[PDB]
Amino acid sequence: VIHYSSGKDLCPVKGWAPLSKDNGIRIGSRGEVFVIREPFISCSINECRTFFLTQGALLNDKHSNGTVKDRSPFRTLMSCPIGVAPSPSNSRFESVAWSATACSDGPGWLTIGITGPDATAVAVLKYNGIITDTLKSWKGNIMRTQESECVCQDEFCYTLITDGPSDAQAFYKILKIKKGKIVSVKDVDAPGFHFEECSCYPSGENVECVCRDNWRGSNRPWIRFNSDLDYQIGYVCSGVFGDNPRPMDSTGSCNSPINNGKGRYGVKGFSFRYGDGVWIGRTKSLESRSGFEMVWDANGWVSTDKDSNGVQDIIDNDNWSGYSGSFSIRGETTGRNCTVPCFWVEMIRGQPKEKTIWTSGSSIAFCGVNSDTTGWSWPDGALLPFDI
Amino acid sequence: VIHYSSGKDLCPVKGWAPLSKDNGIRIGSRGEVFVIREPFISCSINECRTFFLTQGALLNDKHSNGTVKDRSPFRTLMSCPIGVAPSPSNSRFESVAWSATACSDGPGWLTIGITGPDATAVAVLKYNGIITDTLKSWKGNIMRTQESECVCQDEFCYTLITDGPSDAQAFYKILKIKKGKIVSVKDVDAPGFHFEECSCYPSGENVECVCRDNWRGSNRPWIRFNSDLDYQIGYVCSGVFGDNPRPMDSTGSCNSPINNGKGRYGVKGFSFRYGDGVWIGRTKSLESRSGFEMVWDANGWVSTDKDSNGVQDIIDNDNWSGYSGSFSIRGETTGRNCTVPCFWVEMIRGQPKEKTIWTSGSSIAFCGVNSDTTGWSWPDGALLPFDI
Amino acid sequence: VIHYSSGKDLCPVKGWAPLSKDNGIRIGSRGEVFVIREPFISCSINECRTFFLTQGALLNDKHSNGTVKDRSPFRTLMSCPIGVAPSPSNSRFESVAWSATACSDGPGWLTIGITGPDATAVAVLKYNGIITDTLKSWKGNIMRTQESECVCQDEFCYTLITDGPSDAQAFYKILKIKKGKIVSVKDVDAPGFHFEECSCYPSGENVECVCRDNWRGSNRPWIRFNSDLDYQIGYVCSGVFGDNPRPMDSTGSCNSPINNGKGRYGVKGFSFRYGDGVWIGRTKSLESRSGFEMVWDANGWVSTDKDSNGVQDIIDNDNWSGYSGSFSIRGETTGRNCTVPCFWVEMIRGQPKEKTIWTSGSSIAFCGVNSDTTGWSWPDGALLPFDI
Amino acid sequence: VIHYSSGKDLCPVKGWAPLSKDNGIRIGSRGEVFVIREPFISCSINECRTFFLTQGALLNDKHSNGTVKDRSPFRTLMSCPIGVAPSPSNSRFESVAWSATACSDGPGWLTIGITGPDATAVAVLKYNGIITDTLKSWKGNIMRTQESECVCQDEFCYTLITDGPSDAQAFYKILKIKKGKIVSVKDVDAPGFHFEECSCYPSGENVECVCRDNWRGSNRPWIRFNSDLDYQIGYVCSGVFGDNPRPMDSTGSCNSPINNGKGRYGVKGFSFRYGDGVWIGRTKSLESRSGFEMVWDANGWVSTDKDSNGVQDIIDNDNWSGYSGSFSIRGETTGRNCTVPCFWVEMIRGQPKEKTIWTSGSSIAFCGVNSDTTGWSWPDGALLPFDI
Ligand SMILES: CC(=O)N[C@@H]1[C@@H](O)[C@H](O)[C@@H](CO)O[C@@H]1O
Ligand SMILES: CC(=O)N[C@@H]1[C@@H](O)[C@H](O)[C@@H](CO)O[C@@H]1O
Ligand SMILES: CC(=O)N[C@@H]1[C@@H](O)[C@H](O)[C@@H](CO)O[C@@H]1O
Ligand SMILES: CC(=O)N[C@@H]1[C@@H](O)[C@H](O)[C@@H](CO)O[C@@H]1O
Ligand SMILES: [Ca+2]
Ligand SMILES: [Ca+2]
Ligand SMILES: [Ca+2]
Ligand SMILES: [Ca+2]
Repeated sequence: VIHYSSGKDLCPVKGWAPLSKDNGIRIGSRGEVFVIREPFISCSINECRTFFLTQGALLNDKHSNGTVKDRSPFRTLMSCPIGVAPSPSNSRFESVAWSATACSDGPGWLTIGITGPDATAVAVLKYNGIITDTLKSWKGNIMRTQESECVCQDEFCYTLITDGPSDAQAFYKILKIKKGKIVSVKDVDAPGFHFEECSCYPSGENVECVCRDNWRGSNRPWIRFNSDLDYQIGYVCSGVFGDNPRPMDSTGSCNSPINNGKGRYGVKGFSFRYGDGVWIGRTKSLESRSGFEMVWDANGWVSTDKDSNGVQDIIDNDNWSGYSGSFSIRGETTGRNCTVPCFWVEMIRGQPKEKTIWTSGSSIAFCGVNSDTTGWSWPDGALLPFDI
Repeated sequence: VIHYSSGKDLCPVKGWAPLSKDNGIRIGSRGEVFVIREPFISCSINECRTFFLTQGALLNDKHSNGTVKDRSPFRTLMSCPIGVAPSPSNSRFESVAWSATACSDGPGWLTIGITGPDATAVAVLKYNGIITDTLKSWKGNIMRTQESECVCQDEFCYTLITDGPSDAQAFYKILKIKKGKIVSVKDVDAPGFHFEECSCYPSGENVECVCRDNWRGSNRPWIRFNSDLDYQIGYVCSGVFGDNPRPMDSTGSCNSPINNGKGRYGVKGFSFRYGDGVWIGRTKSLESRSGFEMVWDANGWVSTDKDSNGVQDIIDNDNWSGYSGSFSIRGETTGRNCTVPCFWVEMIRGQPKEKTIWTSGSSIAFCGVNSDTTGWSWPDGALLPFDI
Repeated sequence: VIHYSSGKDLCPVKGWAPLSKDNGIRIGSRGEVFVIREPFISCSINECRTFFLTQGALLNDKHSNGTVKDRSPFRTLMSCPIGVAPSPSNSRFESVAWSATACSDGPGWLTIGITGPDATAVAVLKYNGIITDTLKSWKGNIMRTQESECVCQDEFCYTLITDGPSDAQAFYKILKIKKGKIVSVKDVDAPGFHFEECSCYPSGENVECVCRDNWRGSNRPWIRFNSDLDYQIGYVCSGVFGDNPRPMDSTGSCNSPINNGKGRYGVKGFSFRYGDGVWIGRTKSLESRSGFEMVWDANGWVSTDKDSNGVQDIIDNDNWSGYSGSFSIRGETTGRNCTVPCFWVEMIRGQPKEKTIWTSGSSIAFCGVNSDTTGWSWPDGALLPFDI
Repeated sequence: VIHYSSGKDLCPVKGWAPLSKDNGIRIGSRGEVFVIREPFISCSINECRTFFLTQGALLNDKHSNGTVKDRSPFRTLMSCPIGVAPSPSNSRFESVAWSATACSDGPGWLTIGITGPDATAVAVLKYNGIITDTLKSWKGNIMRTQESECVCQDEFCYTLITDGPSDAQAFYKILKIKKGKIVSVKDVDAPGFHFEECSCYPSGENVECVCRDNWRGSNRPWIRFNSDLDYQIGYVCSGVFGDNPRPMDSTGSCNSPINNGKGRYGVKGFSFRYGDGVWIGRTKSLESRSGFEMVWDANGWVSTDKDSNGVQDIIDNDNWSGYSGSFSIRGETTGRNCTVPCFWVEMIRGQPKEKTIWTSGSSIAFCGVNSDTTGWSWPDGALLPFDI
C-alpha cells in the first residue's frame, strides 16, 4: 500500500537461517521444469519471488542440449513463488532477456531485461509488466547487468550496468529509475576496476553493491552510491578472498584487485557490510564452484587480515554450488526498524563439470536472523546423469 | 475501474522493443502444450493476455495429426498470460470457435467466437464469459473475423466480419458492441475490395484496421470508421507491399489491389498509420511465411514510393514466421496521453513446410517505444521433427 | 454480493448457442486428465464451474482399469472452470462422493456428496467447503441424488434425493437448505412414479425438475415444488419421448410411465417447460447413448402429440453422447429480468461400447439465447483406443 | 479479519463425516505427485490446507529411491488445498524441514520447520512465509515436533517440542508464539513420560494434546496447558489402547505407560477428550499400521475400562493406514459457538511393508458432526508395485 522508504540499516545478524530450497533439478527428473540459471530472489511488501533465466527448454528434453549460446533469442526472464520448482505451470513471464535484474519499490515490480545482438544490446525496462523505458549498448560489447535484484528506496530504484570486455577494462553506469522511468544515469569512472553482476542492497540512504571482477581480482570490488548518484568504489579490504577462482587467503587490498594467478575469471557473489565488519559468502573450493560458506570477519571492510571470526557452512565441498546473490526483506514487511539481509545460492549441475548434455541450477536461500542457527549441507540432490 | 476512452492518438515510435516470447513449441517437446494458431494479444487496464485457437490437442500426441479441418467442432478460443506456454494448466477457456476476436473495453473482456457448419456459421458474443449476443452467417459462406483483437472506446467495441468467397468478392460488416450487446451494425460496400483478418487499433475517435486481401492484392486494404459506423476504405498507398505472397516492391496503389501474379492468397498482417507515414510489418521472403521486419515509410500512407526510411529486423529469413497482428496498450494503463502500439508475430512450425504430422505456432511481441531499440532474430527455436 | 432471488421466469429462447467444450478426453491422450463422469455445470453470480466425479485415476494410466465399482471409496466430487480439461492441476476438491449435486445461492457454493456403503449411504452437506449438515439413507438402498446442479432462491436451496430399487418403486425426498443447513425436508408420495437424477431449475417462486425413470418409463417424470415443499408430479405429456432407451415417438402420457418394452432403464436428461410448450433434449438413437438434439414442442407440456415445432442438432448419431443436465444463469449475473436456461452434455467414450479398459466423458454446453443459432455436431473427438 | 479467540469447547459429536480424500498415490501413477509423509490439515478462518513433507522427489521417478534418510537436506514443508494431489503444480512452499508444525491464529499462518544436522537441529519460525524467530536444539539429539497442526487462541499459538532419545527419557518444551515471535517457553518435567508428535487442539482457554510414547507406552500420554504455560500431564486412562504396536485391550493406566512387550515403538495418533469421555482413533491391527477406527469410550478419560460405547470404521484391516492427527475448524469459520474437531489419516504405501523402492502416503479426513454418519473403508487405492 506504500513504498519502501530509505534511512534503514541492515538488521543485527548472528547466523543464517534457511528460508527456502526448491529441489528443482530433482523434481525435473520426471516433472516439467525449466532449465534454469540465476535463480535470484526479490521481494515486495507482500511477496517474495524467485526470478530466473530460461532458454525455454525443459529438463530431460532434447531442447536442453545446451549447445546453444548463453545469449540466445530464446532466453527469457521469468519468476515464481520461492521454494517451488521453476515449472512452466507455476512460472510467470517477465521479459525476453539473456541478462537481467528485478526488484520491488514496495507496491510494484521493476524488471529489466537485456536482449539482442552483442554489438547492440538493449535493456527493456518495465514496471508491472509494462515497458516503461529502454537503454541501448553505449559501448557495443555485450551490455549486461546484476543477475541479482536491484534496490529501491523512496520510490527510486537503482542498478548497475556494464558494457565492454570481460577481458580487461570495462565501462559502467548506475541508473536511477522511478516507476520504470529512467530519471538520470551516471557514468562510473573506475580505472583498474572491473564490475560485473553486482549483488546490491540498501543501507541508510545509500545503496551498497559487492560485485564480480572478471579481469584480475580474486577479491571483490564494491561500490556505494547516492540517490544523486555520487559514488565511492574499492575492493573488499579483507584477506578472506570471496571470489572463485582465488588464491589461498593472503593479505587483501581495499582499493585494487588481487590477482595471484587466480584473479582472472570469477563467479557472481555477494557480501554484507556491517561497519568495519563484513559477512562473506563464498565457495569452499578455491578453483571450482563447489561448497559454500558464510564468513563473519569483524574487520573485513577496514582491515586486510586473513583472520575472520566465525564460519557457517551452507554446502560442503563434496557438492556443487554456483551463482550467489543478495536480496533484502524490508521493514515495511517485517515490523522491524531495520532491513533483513538474505542471500540465495545457485547450485549448478551438469556441464562442464558433470557428464550431461545440459547445465541447470537449483536453489536455497537464507536470511539474517539475530538468534540461533546451524551450519550444514543443503546441496542440489539431483542424481546425474539423467535420461540424458 | 473505468473504461478505455477515445480521442487518443498512437504514441511516438522510433523503434520496437521486445515485450514477450513464449517458446511454446520448444517447451511442447516434453511439456503439456496445446497445438496453437493465432496467438494474438489483447489487454485490459490491468492485464495483457494471449488469445489463441486450439483443436484441443497437445504437441507430440497423436491427436495433433492435423488431418482435421481448420474449422472443426473441437476448435476453441482460449487465453493465457503473455509469455507463458499455452498449456492446459495455464490457459483459460474463452469459447467454442474456429475463428474469433477479443478485446477489453477497459474493465472487462469481450470475446466473439464463430463456430458451426460453413453454410450457417454463428458468432457467439460474450462479455466476461457470459453469452450476451449472437450473429449468424448472412451470406452462407464461411463467416469469419479478425483473428486479432477488436477495438473499444467509450464503452463501445468494434470489429469487422466477412462472409463469402476467399476466391473473389466477399461481403463485409462492421459491428458496434456495448457490454457484449450488439448496438447497430453496418454493411460495408467495397466492390473490388477484399477484407479478411483485420488488424485494428484506435486513433482519436476513430478505429483504423489494416487487413488482408486474399483475392488479388499484394498490398493491404484498410478501413477506418466512426462510432456511428461512417467509414472510408482503400489500400495502403506504399510500394513497400506488406502481404505474402507479393511481388518485388513496385509502385503501389492507394485505392485498388496490386496483383502482379502474386496478389492471390495472403497472410494476416498489420500496419500502423502515422499521418502521411506508416509502419509496415511483413515477412522477409516474398513467397513464404519466413522472416519478419518492421518498415518505417514516411509517405507510406499518402505516397506510392517503394522507398522507406528505416527497417528493423525481427526474424531473419532462415527462420519461419506466420500470422501477424496489432494490439494496443492504453493510456488508462500507461500514465501516457497517447496509445502505445504493439504487435504479435506467429511463428508457424510443421506443415506444410517442415516434415511433421502437425502444424503449430509460437510467439513474440513488441511495443512502440520512442527510445532506443535493436533489430535481431527471435525465431521459434523448436528442433523438428518431434517424436512425431 | 447478494443472493439469487426468486420470482423470475426462464428467458425467451429461439435456439441454443454453444457456451463451452473441453475436449478433456482428446487432451487426456497425453496430458494429465482425470477419468470423469457427470461433468455438470453450476454458476454463482461471478463464476460458472463444471463439477464432476472421479475415481481418482488419470486417463492412459492403469488405475483407469475401471474394473472398480461406480460406487467406490475413491470417488470424489471435484470442480473446475468450464471449458478446461478436468486435470489435477486445475481442479478443486469438493467432497468424497459417488453421487452428488452442487449449486450457488448467489454468493456461495452448496455441495452435497453421498458416500459410504450401499445399505447406509450418507449425504454430507457443505457450504463453501465446510461440512454444514448430513442426511443418512432412510431406506437402506443406494441413496443417491441429482448428478446435476440443485436450485437456490431467496437464500434457500432445494434438491431431490432417492433411496430404494432402480428396479421398481423407489422412495423420494425434497430438501430445503439454508447455508448448508437442512431446514425441513419433505417425503414425496409418488406411487407408480420413479425419480432419479433430476435436472432442476427455477421458475418464478417454484422449482421445476425433469428427471429419469429407470423402472418402466420411456417418457420423463417431473416434479415442481414450493419453498414450503408443496409439490406436484407427473410425466412430460409429449409423445416426443426424451429418455434412452425409448420406443419410436407415439402418443405420450402426462401422468404415467410409457414403457413399450423400452421403458426399462434410462439415462440422465433434462427438459425446459415454457407454458404449454417444452424444450426436449435427447439422444438421436432410440437405444444407445449417441447423438443429441434439442426439440421445441409447443404443446410438449400439455398435449400428447408426437409432433414438435423445430429440432436443433447438437451431436449427430455417428457420435457418442451420454448424461445430460440443466443449469441456469441468473439475472443477478446477466442484467436480465429473466433466467437464462442452459444445458451440458456428457459424451461418454470407452466401455461398454468402445474397446478400452476405461470409460470417461467429455463435455459441451449451451445456453438459451433469443437470437440466431445453428445446429451441428460437436462430438468428443477422441481417437480410441488409447495406449490402453 | 479477526483472530481465533479462546474459551470455546469442542462441538457435540455423534459420528465422523468424510471431509476429504486425495487419492494422491493413485494419481501419482502417471501424474506429477510429490512423495509425501505427514499430510496434516490446518485451517484459517477462510481456508483449510494440507501440509506435508517431501524429499523433493516425485512418484515413479528414480529420485524416489528412498535410500535417503528421513532427515535429509532436501526435505521441505509444503502445503496445498485439501483433497488435491500434492503435485508440484498445486503445492506452495512452506519451509526447509524434516519435522514441522503449522497452524493459523485466524488471519495468518504460522509455520515451524526444523532442519539441520541431528546434533544441532534448528526450528525456523515464520509468520506468513517470513522468518520471525528460531529455536536451536537444547539437548543435541534430533530436535523434533508435532508433525500435526499447532494451536492458536487470542493471537497466541502454542506447540510442543522434543529433544533427546526415542529410546528412553526425552526432554520437552511448550512454546508460546505471537505472530511468529516466541514469547516465553516452558520446560516440561515429565519423568517416566515420553512425548513425541503431539496431536493438539483447543478446549476453553486451554490446549490439550494427545501424543506418542515411543519408549514403553502402548497407551498415549497427554498434556494440557495454560496461556501462562502451567501444565498437567498423564496418559489416557482407557484400556482401549490407542497406539501401535499395542497389546490387546487390558486395564489401562491414567498416569504411566503400559508396555506389555508392545509398548516400545509407536505411531503418531490423536484423541479427543469430552469430559470423562474420549474419542479414540486407532489402527485395527495391534502390530501393523493397517485399518483405522474411531472409538467412543464414555469413561476413556477417567476410567480404565477396556469397554467402549461405539466404534466407527474408517479403513478396514485389509488396507494400510499410517500417521493420524487432529485439527479443528473454529467458530470464527462455522457460525457455531463451539469448535468442530476433525482428524486426518495418513495411508502409507510402499516400504517397508509392500515391495517398492519408495514409501509415500495418501489421505482422508473427517470432522465432528452431531448428525448421522456411517463407517466404511476409504483406503489409499493405489495398485503397487508401480513402474518401480
Ligand atoms: C543426447 C544427445 O543428443 N547428445 C548430443 C550429442 O550426441 C551431439 O554430439 C551434440 C552436439 O550437437 O549435441 C548433444 O550433446
Ligand atoms: C505419425 C502418424 O501417425 N502419421 C500419420 C500417417 O501415417 C497417416 O498416413 C496420416 C493420414 O491419416 O495420418 C498421420 O499423419
Ligand atoms: C490393459 C490391461 O491391463 N487390461 C486389463 C485386463 O488384461 C484384465 O483382464 C482386466 C481384469 O482385471 O483388467 C484390465 O482390463
Ligand atoms: C529400481 C531401482 O533402481 N532400485 C534400486 C536397487 O536396485 C538398489 O539395490 C538400491 C540401493 O541403492 O536402490 C534402489 O532401490
Ligand atoms: Ca576474479
Ligand atoms: Ca494477397
Ligand atoms: Ca426409462
Ligand atoms: Ca508405544
